[PDB]
Amino acid sequence: PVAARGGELTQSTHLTLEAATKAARAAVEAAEKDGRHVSVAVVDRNGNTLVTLRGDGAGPQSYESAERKAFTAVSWNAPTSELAKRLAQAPTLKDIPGTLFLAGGTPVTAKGAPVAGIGVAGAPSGDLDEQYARAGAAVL
Amino acid sequence: PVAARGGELTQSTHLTLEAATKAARAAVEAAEKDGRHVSVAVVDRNGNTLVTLRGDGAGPQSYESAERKAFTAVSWNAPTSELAKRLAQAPTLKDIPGTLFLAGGTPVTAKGAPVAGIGVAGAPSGDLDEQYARAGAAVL
Amino acid sequence: PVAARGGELTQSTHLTLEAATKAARAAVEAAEKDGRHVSVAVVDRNGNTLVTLRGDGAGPQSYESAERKAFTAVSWNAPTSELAKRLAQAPTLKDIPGTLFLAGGTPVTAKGAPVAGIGVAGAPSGDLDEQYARAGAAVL
Amino acid sequence: PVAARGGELTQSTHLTLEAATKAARAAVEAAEKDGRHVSVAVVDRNGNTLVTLRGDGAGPQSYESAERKAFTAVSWNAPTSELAKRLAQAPTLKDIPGTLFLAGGTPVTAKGAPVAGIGVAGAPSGDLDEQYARAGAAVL
Amino acid sequence: PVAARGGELTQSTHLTLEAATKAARAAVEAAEKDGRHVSVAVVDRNGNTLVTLRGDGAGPQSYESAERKAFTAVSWNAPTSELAKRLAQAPTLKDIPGTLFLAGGTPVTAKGAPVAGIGVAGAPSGDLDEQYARAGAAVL
Amino acid sequence: PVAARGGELTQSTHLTLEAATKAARAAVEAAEKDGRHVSVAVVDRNGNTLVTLRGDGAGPQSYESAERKAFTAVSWNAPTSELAKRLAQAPTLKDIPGTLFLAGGTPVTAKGAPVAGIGVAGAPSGDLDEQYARAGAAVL
Amino acid sequence: PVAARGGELTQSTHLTLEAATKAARAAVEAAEKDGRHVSVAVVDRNGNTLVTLRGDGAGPQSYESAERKAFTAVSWNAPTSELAKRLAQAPTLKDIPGTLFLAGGTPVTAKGAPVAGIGVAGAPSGDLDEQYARAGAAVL
Amino acid sequence: PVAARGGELTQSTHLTLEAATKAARAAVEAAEKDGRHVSVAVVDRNGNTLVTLRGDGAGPQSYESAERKAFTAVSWNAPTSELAKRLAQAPTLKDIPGTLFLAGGTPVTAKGAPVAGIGVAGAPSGDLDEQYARAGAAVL
Ligand SMILES: [Fe+3]
Ligand SMILES: [Fe+3]
Ligand SMILES: [Fe+3]
Ligand SMILES: [Fe+3]
Ligand SMILES: [Fe+3]
Ligand SMILES: [Fe+3]
Ligand SMILES: [Fe+3]
Ligand SMILES: [Fe+3]
Ligand SMILES: [Fe+3]
Ligand SMILES: [Fe+3]
Repeated sequence: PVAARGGELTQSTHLTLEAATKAARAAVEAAEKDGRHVSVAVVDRNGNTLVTLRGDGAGPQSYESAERKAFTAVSWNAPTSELAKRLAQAPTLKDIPGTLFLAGGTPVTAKGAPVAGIGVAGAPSGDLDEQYARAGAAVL
Repeated sequence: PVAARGGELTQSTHLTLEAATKAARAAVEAAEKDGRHVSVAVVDRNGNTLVTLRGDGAGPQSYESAERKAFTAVSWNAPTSELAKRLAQAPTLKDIPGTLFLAGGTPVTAKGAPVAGIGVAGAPSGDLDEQYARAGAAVL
Repeated sequence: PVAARGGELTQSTHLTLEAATKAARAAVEAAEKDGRHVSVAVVDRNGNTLVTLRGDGAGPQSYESAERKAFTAVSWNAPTSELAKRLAQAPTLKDIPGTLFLAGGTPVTAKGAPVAGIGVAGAPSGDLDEQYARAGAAVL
Repeated sequence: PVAARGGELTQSTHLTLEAATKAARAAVEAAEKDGRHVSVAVVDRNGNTLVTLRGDGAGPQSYESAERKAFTAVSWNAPTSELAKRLAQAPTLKDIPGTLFLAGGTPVTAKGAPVAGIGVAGAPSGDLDEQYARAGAAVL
Repeated sequence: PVAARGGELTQSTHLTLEAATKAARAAVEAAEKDGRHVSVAVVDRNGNTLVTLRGDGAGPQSYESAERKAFTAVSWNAPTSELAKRLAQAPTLKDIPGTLFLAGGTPVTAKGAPVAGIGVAGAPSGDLDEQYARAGAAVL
Repeated sequence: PVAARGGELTQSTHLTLEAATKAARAAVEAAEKDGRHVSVAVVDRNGNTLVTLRGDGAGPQSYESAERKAFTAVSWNAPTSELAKRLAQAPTLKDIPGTLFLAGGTPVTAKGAPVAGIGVAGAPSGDLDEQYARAGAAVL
Repeated sequence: PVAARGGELTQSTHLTLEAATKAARAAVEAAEKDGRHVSVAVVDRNGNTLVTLRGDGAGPQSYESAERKAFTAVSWNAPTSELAKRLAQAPTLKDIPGTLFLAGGTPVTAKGAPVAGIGVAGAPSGDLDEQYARAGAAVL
Repeated sequence: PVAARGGELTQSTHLTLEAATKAARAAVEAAEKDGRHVSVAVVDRNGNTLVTLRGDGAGPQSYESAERKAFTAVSWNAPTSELAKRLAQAPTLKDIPGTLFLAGGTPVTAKGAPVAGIGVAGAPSGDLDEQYARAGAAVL
């Protein structure tokens, strides 16, 4: 390996696995408290899934749904509930690969920049999903 | 967005787009000097493609080949020529998704840790591909 | 293998292959009685296909259509005819991977919880598809 | 929904999300103690991923590698280190979709039957990966 | 091999390769006469592509577009121009895998039953595409 | 629709859904008699899956394995146990998409020509899988 | 190899890698001047990606978005901002594989015929993306 | 559209659709003369399929097999029978995406450079497949 240096290098910021896990677990716990069955994903700004947790009894569609919501939230640094509303004036946003413009994903930032998204799916409504996503973010 | 802080955060190091582009271009130029027609990819340690360049006249198999070689080199922090030899004692390494254990990818490090791979494909041999990959890394 | 125990374990409920097959066959028979040509799928709540049957003369689009309808019905524990109507107020539900919000899938429960979906496709209308799906469920 | 009953129903056994998470976390912790950077997956016998955790600094190939190892271990109820050796007399086992016959996955049972696999990838050898997988299973 | 017999067997009807080729070529020729650049596909009722022809200068999106139109036409035994209009009252028809509800595919029958679809893409409008598809069918 | 006629048409022969189902069920029953847990697929010579049945307790890898074995057997009109042995002198046969050169698939013919393959997976050996596949074919 | 000749041959025109790279780099530079973080792709009329550049800090959805926009622009020889408006009277255009009908892709021609598309994604609006795409084309 | 000029442009050479079709048809005819049932593909050096023809009675694996052989032959400008032999000293060549290192593909050149590959599959041996591929090339 050549070693790069130095004006050739840049840094990015991430949740640690420990922090992403804590947040994911908090979202599951919040759903469980309410008798809901959800899957939860935490996705890095660099578009990698860091944590997934499939709740007991969660619907089989919820796992990928949670992942895509998280990816979508971190991509636009916005809750997916709000992003869904953007489809009114830009309906083809939802044609972008890997996205899901449906309430339940919320971003997490560091220094004003998005670093992760937390996505939840499996509750009876996207708005409830997003409540639990926010509960996961809240522990950070 | 919740803002994370701070023991909850970690940093990683990357080539800038400028540096990845310079390296990719150098690999193409080295092949072109020799009358070779190659594709070149630079892939981050976080497994994202940063740059691709498809050489004039490069075979159609070369584009994905270059990408996979780069990914493989950065995953193991080793030239793919050497990694290919590991298949003698661990033949199922090559079953790992997204990999290509074939000469032509080389890693680039920062602070001793892998940060990118440069992959080249399209020359008459993997060893020549890897020569041009090293020529790209050499400018960093 | 470590053996897990015991507060660490939970149970889920499923149709037996025998029951899923009986239901699938009944849906085909109901379509055949009417001179219709359908494919039928039974999909578990855990999102696995348990049975598929491709009717003689069924259109080539019907096989995957039936599978996706079944998956969709068991995911929301609701007939897909009704789920399709939810798209009026949540249009991006249909962006969830693996789903098909089109009449012809119906859920089957045990103890109040969804355990399988039966999906039918290939009839001249989704409503007819769903008639045959219900005929399959009816034998359980 | 028709409600099924009763000779038409069967039960299966699973790790709870709580147990799968505890095991995954233990595998990560064991790797971290040794200064290793791994991804960990827990996959149910019904072939669904229940938990994934991407270690800080883990190679980008490790995430899918861990998932596939877990799936492979639970499919044959055997450590993937041993399964790899079966390729000597059945070399096309590795052509089965979704599999990875490479040390690092280990099964977990309940009542003598496989219920989950734990897969680890990212250490310098499959044998080390499998050490950490066993450390995760050990807490169950 | 066991040999099946006989109440266990059924027959289906197909275009010969010779006939499918003649039709595809006629569609290309009709487009070429008009200075249009199209791709053409003939897809069997059993959902297999029998012939593809990529016109000189045809857009890169046209090849798969033609295939999907042909598949869609033979699946519903109707021109895709008409099928597109069905989306007004069944908008999720277009979520069925492998389909394209866009003018340019037309069915071919034998004994009243659909046996193939011919699909064309690459002209300035779907209606023109479908003109050339009909020109291909017309030689049968 | 243009109607084709007549030197433009050819016929092919198939198992009826009824026959394919009978055979699949017989293979499952033979495995169940022995306390084995298998998936079974019947695939037409035209490469379409006609029937799948997932046995109670069958490993999650078995479903696709059974499908691919059936496809492979009907493609070469030979048991996959024998086809696997061909890899000695043509090792890249197994690189052909959709194939699985592993004991457990067996062909069924009509008029000397292959019309279907029956594939079984999930038993402790491919040879046992193929025993149950033959038991399914035997009822035809 | 047989050598073809000569009425059997035709020529097509392309951007050189050098030109495609210059254009891609100009689009990135234009975004960077404005403090925007984008990915840029140049896609040939024959539907191959020639260059990709992932901007520092660009969202993870931007890379594929840029590629698809470029492909879409070169397929119809029109800016994707305008193509998006065509969805009003042909809504299923967007069902064509590989496309993205969202502002940010612009075509480049030679002799009146499209030879490449330049696509940009990652800015706060498609219209801004398309500004930077035009800035890349402008250097040619 | 910006119009590019001129040191920014390069040309490539291709078979016309007419020539590719003539060659494909000749390969089918040669197989048919011998009572063989094959699929045939012609793939451009730029990696696009130009023509496919599925022979009456051809195995379902033959269609993709023919396509991949053609792609492989044009990528290395060599018959796939010879390329297969290269696997002895570079066994991971076959891990390159989209390839099939199995006799039956042959290249076609213009001005010494590869412009297309013709691939055939479905005969009882790769060597016979390649005979028919050569018969198709021979008419050019
Ligand atoms: Fe509730
Ligand atoms: Fe040379
Ligand atoms: Fe091998
Ligand atoms: Fe009818
Ligand atoms: Fe829509
Ligand atoms: Fe170490
Ligand atoms: Fe025109
Ligand atoms: Fe046993
Ligand atoms: Fe801004
Ligand atoms: Fe013969």
